[PDB]
Amino acid sequence: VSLMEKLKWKIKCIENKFLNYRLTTNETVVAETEYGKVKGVKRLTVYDDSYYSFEGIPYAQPPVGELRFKAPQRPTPWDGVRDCCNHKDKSVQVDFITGKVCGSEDCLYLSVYTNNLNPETKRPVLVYIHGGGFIIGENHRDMYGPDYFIKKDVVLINIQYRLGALGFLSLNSEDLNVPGNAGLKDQVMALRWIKNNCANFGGNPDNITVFGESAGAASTHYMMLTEQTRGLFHRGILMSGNAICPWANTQCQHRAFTLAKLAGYKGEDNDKDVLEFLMKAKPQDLIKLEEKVLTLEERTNKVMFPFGPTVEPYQTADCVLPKHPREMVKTAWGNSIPTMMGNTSYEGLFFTSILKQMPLLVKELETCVNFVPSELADAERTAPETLEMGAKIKKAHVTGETPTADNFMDLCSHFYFWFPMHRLLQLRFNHTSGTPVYLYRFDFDSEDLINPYRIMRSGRGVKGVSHTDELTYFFWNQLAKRMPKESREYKTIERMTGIWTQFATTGNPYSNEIEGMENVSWDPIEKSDEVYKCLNISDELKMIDVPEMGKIKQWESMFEKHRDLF
Repeated sequence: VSLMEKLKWKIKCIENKFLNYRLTTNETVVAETEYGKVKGVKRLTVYDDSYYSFEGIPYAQPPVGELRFKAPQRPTPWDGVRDCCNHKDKSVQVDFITGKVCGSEDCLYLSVYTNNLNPETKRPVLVYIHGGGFIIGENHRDMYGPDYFIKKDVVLINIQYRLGALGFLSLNSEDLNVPGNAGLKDQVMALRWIKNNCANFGGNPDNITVFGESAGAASTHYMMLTEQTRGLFHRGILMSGNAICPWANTQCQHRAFTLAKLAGYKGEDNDKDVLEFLMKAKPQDLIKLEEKVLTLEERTNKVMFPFGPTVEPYQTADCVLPKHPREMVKTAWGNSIPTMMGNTSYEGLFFTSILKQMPLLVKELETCVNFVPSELADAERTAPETLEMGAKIKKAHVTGETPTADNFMDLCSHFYFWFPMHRLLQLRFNHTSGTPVYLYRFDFDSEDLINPYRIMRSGRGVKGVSHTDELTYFFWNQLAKRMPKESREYKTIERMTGIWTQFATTGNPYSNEIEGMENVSWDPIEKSDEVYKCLNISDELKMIDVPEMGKIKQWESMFEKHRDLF
């Protein structure tokens, strides 16, 4: 990231702190938890609303020392009143703005917000799980501010969880108790906390909605797939992602050794000795080097992250992923709760930045063999069957004689988001009670209100609705500003938070009290649908056939001779 966005972000960081001191009140309050009393504070928004803020509620023991890479344990309760008037630190990670490592291993907290601690009725509880490829992200209000949602009468909760190698290391040897998915296990224990404690904050424990975007969406899906969380919540929203996205799991059991060696490990490749080194390494050295773990072959086969969710090698007490996600969908309790899913209109536009550094990537569309699903493609991507599959992809996205950046970014939308959604819907249909799934398509383009991810994708002055452009209309961030209430941006906040809260409440996203929705007939997807219908969200709201549907069926034809793997 540029020296200009660094000084610029530095200033907004200093502005956000003064604004945050400014928007604080003297009205502390205490609430009950099953671990003891917590002290919150009331806060202000740039729209002159106000909410109670409880930050830094621990939902697990700090996962330091001997707990590093291990499943989380419950935290130690306290007498007295714990201070929750400030945020704790985020998970150790690479700051995308600076490039430096920031954060702390003491990161397992959650934040609770609401405009009213004593509602006259129990409220819907919304749990947000942030994205960031499982390697970055946080529940800090400079990035995920509750200011828009607290206009509604809900209880909003933002959780953190272990990221990167600290969150997702995995070792084969059963004696060392590092099966993997530690970060996912964190989310589970947070969900357990939210179930037993939301009532103390005016929340309805029997009406809980979990949602997230990108990695947060995959997380949400995992929380819907695993037995560990059965009946913990009652609605799910999958925003630009799920667990069968190709970036949302990896077998990384061999990569611990590599990481060890990058960090200066001396010795042999056995798990025990690898583990002992990594257990005493400085946290910020491990995280800084994660970028270098993937081999060139792996990057070639489109493996995005060295460490992430994984099929655990053996089953222990807190096992989350005992089988590949496709297999888990077949028994998943989550198939039987109301579900919303969606994407933006130009997902792949996010990859503008990446292309700018590697223009050679565009030549991959000359045969597109690199984007053939890995389970179907061959090691070297050279088999005649793989060139065939690559050609089907190519027909779907290369518009002219030579591929362009736009073809590439268009392909990415499908590789990373639309094709996986399609595969999931069809799989879910064969294994479900018949609970509705609703689709949306976020198609609202604006440059007048933005979020920090746009700094990273280099989305400055770039038309089209990229992956993460929707977050801006859900959460406040330190780059936002008060918008006139009649502006198209303000209306979109209202609509977006309106639909999400309506869905959270009833398991049905339609409301006539939401402006723009008066002609809308939002029907769920049926198994007998050849064509998906989605609510398309732009300046106006309109039910349409998913425009990506033809290209989606094209990708599906790659599985003509391998229908069992679809």
